[PDB]
Amino acid sequence: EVPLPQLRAYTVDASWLQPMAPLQIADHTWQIGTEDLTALLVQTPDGAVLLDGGMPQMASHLLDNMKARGVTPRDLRLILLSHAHADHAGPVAELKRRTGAKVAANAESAVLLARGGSDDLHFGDGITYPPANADRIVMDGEVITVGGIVFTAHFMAGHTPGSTAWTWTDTRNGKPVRIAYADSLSAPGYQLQGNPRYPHLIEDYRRSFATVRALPCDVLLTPHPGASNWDYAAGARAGAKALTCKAYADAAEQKFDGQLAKETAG
Amino acid sequence: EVPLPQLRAYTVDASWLQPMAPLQIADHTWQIGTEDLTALLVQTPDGAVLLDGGMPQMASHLLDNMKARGVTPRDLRLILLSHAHADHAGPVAELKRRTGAKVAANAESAVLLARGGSDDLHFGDGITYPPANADRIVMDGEVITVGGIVFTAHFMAGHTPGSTAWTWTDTRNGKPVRIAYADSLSAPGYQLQGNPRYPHLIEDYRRSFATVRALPCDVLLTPHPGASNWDYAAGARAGAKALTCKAYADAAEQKFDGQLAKETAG
Amino acid sequence: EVPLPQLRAYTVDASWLQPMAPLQIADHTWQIGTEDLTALLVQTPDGAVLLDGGMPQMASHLLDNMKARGVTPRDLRLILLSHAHADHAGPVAELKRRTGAKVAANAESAVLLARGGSDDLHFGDGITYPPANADRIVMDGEVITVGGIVFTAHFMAGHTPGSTAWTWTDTRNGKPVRIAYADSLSAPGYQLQGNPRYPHLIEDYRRSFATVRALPCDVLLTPHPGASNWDYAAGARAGAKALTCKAYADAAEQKFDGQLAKETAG
Amino acid sequence: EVPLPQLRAYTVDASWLQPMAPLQIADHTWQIGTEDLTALLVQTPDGAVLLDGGMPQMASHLLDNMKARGVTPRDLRLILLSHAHADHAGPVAELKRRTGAKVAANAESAVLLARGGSDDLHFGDGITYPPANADRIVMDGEVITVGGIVFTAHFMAGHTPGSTAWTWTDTRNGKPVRIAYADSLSAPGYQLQGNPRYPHLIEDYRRSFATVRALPCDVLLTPHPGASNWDYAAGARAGAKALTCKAYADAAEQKFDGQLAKETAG
Ligand SMILES: C[C@@H]1[C@H]([C@H](C(=O)O)[C@@H](C)O)N=C(C(=O)O)[C@H]1SC1CN(C2=NCCS2)C1
Ligand SMILES: C[C@@H]1[C@H]([C@H](C(=O)O)[C@@H](C)O)N=C(C(=O)O)[C@H]1SC1CN(C2=NCCS2)C1
Ligand SMILES: C[C@@H]1[C@H]([C@H](C(=O)O)[C@@H](C)O)N=C(C(=O)O)[C@H]1SC1CN(C2=NCCS2)C1
Ligand SMILES: C[C@@H]1[C@H]([C@H](C(=O)O)[C@@H](C)O)N=C(C(=O)O)[C@H]1SC1CN(C2=NCCS2)C1
Ligand SMILES: [Zn+2]
Ligand SMILES: [Zn+2]
Ligand SMILES: [Zn+2]
Ligand SMILES: [Zn+2]
Ligand SMILES: [Zn+2]
Ligand SMILES: [Zn+2]
Ligand SMILES: [Zn+2]
Ligand SMILES: [Zn+2]
Repeated sequence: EVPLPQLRAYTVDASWLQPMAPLQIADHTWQIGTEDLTALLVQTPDGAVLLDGGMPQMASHLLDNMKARGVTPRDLRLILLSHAHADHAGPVAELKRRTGAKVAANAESAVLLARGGSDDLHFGDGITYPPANADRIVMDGEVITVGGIVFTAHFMAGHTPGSTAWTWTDTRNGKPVRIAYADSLSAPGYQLQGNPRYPHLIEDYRRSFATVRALPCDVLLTPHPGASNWDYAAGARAGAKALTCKAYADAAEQKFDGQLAKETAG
Repeated sequence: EVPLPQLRAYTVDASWLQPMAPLQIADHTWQIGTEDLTALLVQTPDGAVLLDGGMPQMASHLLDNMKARGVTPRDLRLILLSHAHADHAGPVAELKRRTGAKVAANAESAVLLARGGSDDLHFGDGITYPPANADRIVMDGEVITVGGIVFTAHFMAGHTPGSTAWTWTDTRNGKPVRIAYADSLSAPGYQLQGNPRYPHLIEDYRRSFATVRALPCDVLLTPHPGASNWDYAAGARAGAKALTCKAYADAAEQKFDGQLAKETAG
Repeated sequence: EVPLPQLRAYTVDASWLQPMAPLQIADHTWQIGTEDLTALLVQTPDGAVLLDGGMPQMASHLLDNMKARGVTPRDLRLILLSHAHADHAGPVAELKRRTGAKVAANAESAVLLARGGSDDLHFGDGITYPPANADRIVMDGEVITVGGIVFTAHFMAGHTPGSTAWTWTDTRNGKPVRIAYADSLSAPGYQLQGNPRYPHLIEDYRRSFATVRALPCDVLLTPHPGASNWDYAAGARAGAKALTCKAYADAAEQKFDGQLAKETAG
Repeated sequence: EVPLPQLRAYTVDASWLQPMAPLQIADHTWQIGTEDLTALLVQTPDGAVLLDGGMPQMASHLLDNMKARGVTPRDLRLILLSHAHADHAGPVAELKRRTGAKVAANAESAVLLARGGSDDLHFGDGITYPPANADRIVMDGEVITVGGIVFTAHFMAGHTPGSTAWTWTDTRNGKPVRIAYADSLSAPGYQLQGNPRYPHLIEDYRRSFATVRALPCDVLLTPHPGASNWDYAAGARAGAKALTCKAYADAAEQKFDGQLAKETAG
């Protein structure tokens, strides 16, 4: 006779958990996560910003890389998120306990973060992480300024209701670089059509493709580097093959249209 | 020499606080609030739904009117909201403590409700009420069903980010009546253009006028009855002069355009 | 070269997950959990109370057993907890989404429940579950009444800060039965002396042994049945060997004193 | 005919709202609130701590006084509280939005703070303020260290369940000064005996008198300065008449015994 199943751990490809040393993207912007998960540190004369943290077990590695960059825990002022799933917001709660960092996020992301990814529209309770509270709620198009770096929120609902692209301007070789950190546009295993928990899912994705296509975007980065053709392990060539925001949006839309057609058939 | 000012109470016109007996709108739908604030009770064989509660001091009156209708505290199953300002969601926290009711709301409304209306985009902390937590988060177009009455959420952001119209079909004289409880479309004292806390405010209002115009709408009701030309004190004629949803949206848009032109001049 | 470790699932002995049919304890009190985790249903003419839910994956089984007892989801009015660890409060969030149930708990338990067991004083983030909010905060000695069954909270901090014994009087063979659901008194792997996160841990445990010893206690039940010598699989003899509250407190204190002496040596 | 009453503002004696310039208590400790409400700034080489903020309208004044002391908003690292009523925790939410400050509090205080003082055990919803979330939960006797100043929490439940005395050691004229910031011990209009929302109220107060009596206490300060015979407007003599912790506890207990005897008679 038969017990209920044991809880299943959220396991991921090893490369998503492979620590790397900081990789510079522009004068004040560094990739400090793992080989296959983005976590961006932006260092300013007035403290540091982190965009995403990756998986829940990455907190100590992130703090190690911050220290290597000259950022102590007090100096971390702000955490921003692409979306509040466990592989991107995983260590946010712990980072808040261990640093000076406060979280800014939109209402949708704040609600999902506050329940630790539980009651997900598509995953249920299958992929959870430690819950965290947001200190500031942002609206679409709102700006946050740290040490003179101006971050702009661009809502791009679909992958989660609260999915956000964050843009800012850094410098490189003397010139401005408009960086776009665009969120995921995948729909992994999602019911797209007639989903009772997300009735306008398709319309939202279509609007989000258009938003991403139009972002100020000299350099695109994504939560999974492979989605934008980054290879964080390739050193001086890590970004050489990166997609434009236009190409990223177009590729995501073509994949999405294929998934819709497969869903209608299946 | 000069102390800081005393806190100012949120005071309103007396008619907003004038209790009235239940006024029937359709076979299962009643106005149970005050003369000038809507609070709608929908009674089903499987429990009751409340849409809005009015001001914070209205909890006991609402419970009195529910009892008069045959609804005990256990029978109240669900509270829905137009928007989470103090004159519409005021008594929600107390109603939850005193009844079986759970709250369903969108993420924006849930966040504002959870802070008791504090840190409002336009009012700051000037108009607060007891905070309450939402038990269910709804997405645009999602349905909630109680005792066979199907309520549909239609997001109409503007007055607050989380403003929602709720629609359902009741019956009257043997025939279906498509009831639309459309939220406020006012912008009282708001900075409309270039508002850093709400950069897309104007676009959202314009989309919301179009949403309201298109609602299924045999009978329109609004949080302030006068906004839809209801007179709750007029008895058998209370709804005689009510606007259509199309006329309500058109009047709100004309007022909004006037306010924009005045803001540009002022 | 070496990736960070994968997340580890919270796995438990199979018997903790082995469904059982409802086992009657007294006229209105039933064990409805698994062979080795207590979840008590108390059925009243005015709805049902659940004390604990067990592991997170037990929600559907609990609802199955409630249905077998004549308790539909609307009829479940109240969830009470021994303490907010994953093997006792695991399915509370899901039960709230799927039933009419509201949670009453003390402040300590509410705070831990709201973070899903994360940032535990002793376990860190190693044993988490879906977070849930409390609808009512109770103080020590406060009573909650459902359908004429009066439940009294007796704080017994130690195993967690918010650990609580719940007592009530049922009937059996015509006579009153004072039931005591006393919380765990274990300290599994805990640093007892000089713990910076719990400086008064030892004093709290000692006071809690005295509280448990003095409870009104014709029948003792515990979150792990074996702690009170219950065998839920033994049918008509399931409770035959149960400890008194006095014996349970004495055995817990002797174990605790042994652990203290081992900690001093180790 | 008769409308429901208007909401009543929480108004206080003018002296509670009378700004004062910073008054030094010891080498790193300053009173920066108003004439009749304590708000203590402790400045360290590693940032500043605030103990209490006073009334909700005091945020800007507090920030003015911090700036005068050389403390910018980024430098404020920690807010601690005596208890979470509106005249002591009033501006905490706003201070969090406007500074780097994180809140540490016990579970009881965190729960009350998170509901903005609503559903108070004795005041109901009559005295509310903007809700705020705690970033760290502290246990009795736990220490928090900022820039080498060690703050110790001493729970003294009664006035609120979460009432806390905070102690630390500063210096003055070359010598250590053990400062005790002991919470209120009043019971204003409280039902003391047989209170269903606080059954152990009397026992808690009695234990709290003993806690206060025993604190390390070269200098006592209290949330209302008059309770410890401080006169913040008396300049160089402001603290001359201050009570010892022993005298404060004794006076509070004598008042409490008188109130008990009056309650029995009334
Ligand atoms: C299932 C993935 C995971 C998931 C989530 O967050 O939804 C978490 C909960 O496991 N993250 C994803 C995302 O898009 O963020 C999805 S798609 C994945 C990334 N892929 C690539 N293929 C080639 C270049 S990268 C496929
Ligand atoms: C200032 C109003 C108030 C406010 C809010 O909620 O914003 C609360 C916080 O005081 N509620 C309003 C709403 O639109 O809901 C606004 S407009 C008011 C209703 N009016 C009518 N004129 C004629 C027919 S009704 C003017
Ligand atoms: C490690 C156990 C577990 C743990 C917790 O809640 O702390 C969760 C997080 O895995 N639950 C326990 C409790 O006391 O509740 C502890 S002790 C366990 C019960 N035991 C018995 N031995 C014989 C008769 S029963 C040993
Ligand atoms: C009613 C007071 C107020 C109240 C609270 O916090 O309970 C808030 C909500 O208005 N604060 C108090 C406290 O003890 O903190 C109580 S007693 C007050 C202070 N008194 C003195 N008399 C002489 C020297 S000071 C009488
Ligand atoms: Zn995702
Ligand atoms: Zn992902
Ligand atoms: Zn409003
Ligand atoms: Zn209004
Ligand atoms: Zn436990
Ligand atoms: Zn256990
Ligand atoms: Zn007080
Ligand atoms: Zn006070």
